[PDB]
Parts: sequence; structure tokens; C-alpha cells
Amino acid sequence: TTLAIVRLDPGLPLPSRAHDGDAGVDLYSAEDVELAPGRRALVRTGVAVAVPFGMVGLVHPRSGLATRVGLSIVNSPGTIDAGYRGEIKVALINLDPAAPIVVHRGDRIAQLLVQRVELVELVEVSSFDE
Amino acid sequence: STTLAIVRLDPGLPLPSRAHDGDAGVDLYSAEDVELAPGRRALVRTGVAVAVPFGMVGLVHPRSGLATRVGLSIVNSPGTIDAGYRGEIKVALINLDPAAPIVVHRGDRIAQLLVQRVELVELVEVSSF
Amino acid sequence: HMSTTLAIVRLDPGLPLPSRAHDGDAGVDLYSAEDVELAPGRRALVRTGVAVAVPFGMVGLVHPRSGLATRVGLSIVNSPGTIDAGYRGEIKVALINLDPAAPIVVHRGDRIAQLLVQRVELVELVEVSSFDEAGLAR
Ligand SMILES: O=c1ccn([C@H]2C[C@H](O)[C@@H](COP(=O)(O)OP(=O)(O)OP(=O)(O)O)O2)c(=O)[nH]1
Ligand SMILES: O=c1ccn([C@H]2C[C@H](O)[C@@H](COP(=O)(O)OP(=O)(O)OP(=O)(O)O)O2)c(=O)[nH]1
Ligand SMILES: O=c1ccn([C@H]2C[C@H](O)[C@@H](COP(=O)(O)OP(=O)(O)OP(=O)(O)O)O2)c(=O)[nH]1
Repeated sequence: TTLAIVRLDPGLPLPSRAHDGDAGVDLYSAEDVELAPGRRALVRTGVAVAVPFGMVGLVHPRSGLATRVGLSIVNSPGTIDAGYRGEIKVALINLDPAAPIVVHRGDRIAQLLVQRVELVELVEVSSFDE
Repeated sequence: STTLAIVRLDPGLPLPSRAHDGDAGVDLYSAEDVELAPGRRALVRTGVAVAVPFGMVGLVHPRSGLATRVGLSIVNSPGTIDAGYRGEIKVALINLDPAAPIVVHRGDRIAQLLVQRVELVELVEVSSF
Repeated sequence: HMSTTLAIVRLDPGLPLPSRAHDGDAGVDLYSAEDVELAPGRRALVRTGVAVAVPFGMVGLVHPRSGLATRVGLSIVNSPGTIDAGYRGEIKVALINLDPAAPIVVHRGDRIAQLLVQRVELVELVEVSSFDEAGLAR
């Protein structure tokens, strides 16, 4: 499958899959931001994508940063719908009780996966079969 | 074209729906009013039960707007709905804001439900990699 | 459906092999290899005593256990944890106590997470100057 991607911010590298078989491509921060303990920010990644119909984009936290500094994503896994053509934004939060997180423009702050989704049709029933 | 059987345990709420074609999830409603003080959690009823087909999994995800705007999260995200489960879907909401309480009223949309295939892998112990 | 195998190594042989508790359950439970106490707001990187070989074309996903999320506010900082197809190391779980007041005590042999395996689309990114110009312009 291909994923069309617009670099809204041309100063950042194109997201790339570091190893073959890696699930995600890393997303970059377009901005310098400091998160005090317990505080959050909505951070621009400088990209937009066109997730194919029948698929979903998923924004996951990076594991390294998660343990080392307690960086997380409030709405994790972030859900990118097929019809979304805006900028991908990452709702970062510092879950460390005492130390700030310094995020720089150019840092890898999340990863983007693409998977198939079942666009189920909901059928209301009165009860389930037992 | 897969169908997802659903029961409104709470008949007074709208049926969950896909806002646009292609959207991965359907929004779940709260059946209840809840106030979450900063850092507190609550297990909130949605008024629905579903029948995830065998070979698939139900996934409860946070909504992006409330996440940023008020710091609303889900403790066990992504909430895993197994194919054998036929009880009420409940959402473990938590307030990750430091100072501002979160108000949820009955009828608010508090989460989204995705359905995916899952690989029901058979584990095989090996000596080494 | 009929799936494949997942090769698994018990780096810690005193723990039980993860298993699927019921036939169509999405996940298998992972165990803690360690005793650890998490004070309110504190996290730890907890060893599970296992390594896996997620098939190429797939991803392993580490999800929190719902039960403990509710009873005690246990969560996973990088949820869902992403286990890449090429990883052969030990699976570790970034546990965090989201309760404001009660410590969480984790014992060796306790179930601390679940592991799912799914297909993933190993997309090839194609840069386009704009969606409008690409014919892709909710
Ligand atoms: O909950 C997890 C998540 C990941 N991992 C392992 C598997 C994976 O392939 C690797 C890296 O994960 P990720 O890409 O999320 O973190 P990173 O900070 O980007 O580290 P790396 O440079 O190793 O990718 O670490 C775990 O043991 N447990
Ligand atoms: O981490 C994320 C998650 C979402 N989005 C964008 C993509 C997506 O299609 C849209 C809506 O996300 P979601 O459906 O989670 O939020 P909502 O509060 O339910 O908004 P909506 O009313 O637009 O569905 O916002 C992001 O940029 N980053
Ligand atoms: O956000 C969620 C997550 C799970 N469940 C339901 C679905 C699922 O199949 C069941 C899990 O029950 P169980 O008591 O087996 O949980 P556990 O064994 O403590 O952990 P897990 O749910 O992670 O298997 O509860 C929900 O209603 N909402």
C-alpha cells in the first residue's frame, strides 16, 4: 500500500520506516515546547496524510521516551481517519511527577502506523443468542 | 460489509454511528453524569453491549478533542473487547489535567469503538533466537 | 481464523508460558518477572521474561489489563506498546501508577499486560506537493 503525504513543514525530514518490517514511521515535532510535570500540549508534526479508505492511521508513543522521561500521548492510540486531510497533531503529556520534558523541533515524538479497519455496519438486536 | 450486532441496554441513548464514511470508529455515549476531579478516574457505562465476531477484536479509543481540551483519557487505552464478551461496554475515564475538573453528562460522546481483525496466533516455545 | 504461530522464548523459565485464556481472546497475558512497588504517579520498566518473533507483515501490541486499570489505576505509559517484527529482545512493560494515593505492589508471576498480534500495512510513503494537486482534497 502507498500513503500520500504532504510535508506542510518542508524543514523537517520525510517520516521514514527505520528497519524493514517496523510497524511505524516516526513523526517529527515542528516545534520547540517544554512540558512541565503533568502538563500537556498539542504538537504539530508538519505533515498531513491520506489514509486509504478501509484503513486507519494510528499514532503511538515512542517506548524509549516513555520510560526515560514519562512522555505519553493523552488520546493514545491517536486515530487518523481515512477522510482526514488536516495536519497530524500529537497530544503529548508529561506523566513524570517532577521533571520537565524538553521537546525540540526536529525530534521524533511519535510513530504512525497504518492498518486495515473493519467498517462495520451496526445492526441493533433485542438480545444476543445463548 | 461486516455487521456488528449491538444491544442498547440503555434504550434512551442514540445508537452509536459512524460520523463519516471511512471513519475508523463509532462514538460511544455516556449513560451517566460523572464529575472527575483532577487525577481521578471512573468506570462509566455506555448503555451498549456488542458481539465482536470471532477472528476480530473491539478497541475502545479516546476522542482526540476532549483529550487535548480537557485532558480526558482512558486508563486502559486501547480498551480490548474480546469476541467472547457480551456484557456492557464500560469506559475507564480519567482526568489527566492537573487543576480543572471534568464534567461528563449522559448523552455526551466519551470514546470511540473500532473493530479490527486480530491474529489468533498459536504460541510455540522455542530454545532461542 | 487459521493463523500462524508465534515463536516465543522464556528468558525466565520460572514463569508460565503466556496463553490465550479463551479461544477468540485478542491477547495472551504477559507476566512480571519482578517484584516492584509503584508509588502514586511513579512508573517502572518491568521485565516479562519473554521474547517473541512477530512475523514480517505483523506487529505485536502491548495493551493494559482492564481489571487492574479499574481496581488500582495501573496503566502503560507507551500504550499500546509496539513490538516490531524484527525485535528479538525481551518484552518490557512501562507500568505507571495513575492513582493519586495508593501504591501498587506488583509481584513476580502476576499478569501485568496482554499481547495482541495484528497485520500492519507496511506503507510506502509518496510525497505529494499538495492533496489538491494530487487529486486527494471531511
Ligand atoms: O511496550 C514495549 C514497546 C516496545 N518494546 C520494544 C519493542 C520494539 O521493537 C522496540 C522499540 O519500540 P519504539 O519504536 O516504540 O521505541 P523507540 O523509543 O522508538 O526505540 P527504538 O529506537 O528501539 O525504536 O522496543 C517493548 O519491549 N515493550
Ligand atoms: O492523535 C491524533 C488523533 C486525531 N487527529 C485528527 C485526525 C482525525 O481524523 C481527527 C478526529 O480525531 P477523533 O475522531 O479522535 O476526535 P473527535 O474528538 O472524535 O473529533 P471528530 O468530531 O472530528 O471525530 O483529528 C490527529 O491529528 N492526531
Ligand atoms: O475498555 C474496555 C475494555 C474491556 N471491556 C470488557 C471487554 C473484555 O472482553 C472484558 C475483559 O474482562 P476481563 O475481566 O477478562 O479483563 P482482564 O482479564 O482483567 O483483562 P483484559 O480485559 O485486558 O483481558 O471487559 C470493556 O467493557 N471496556
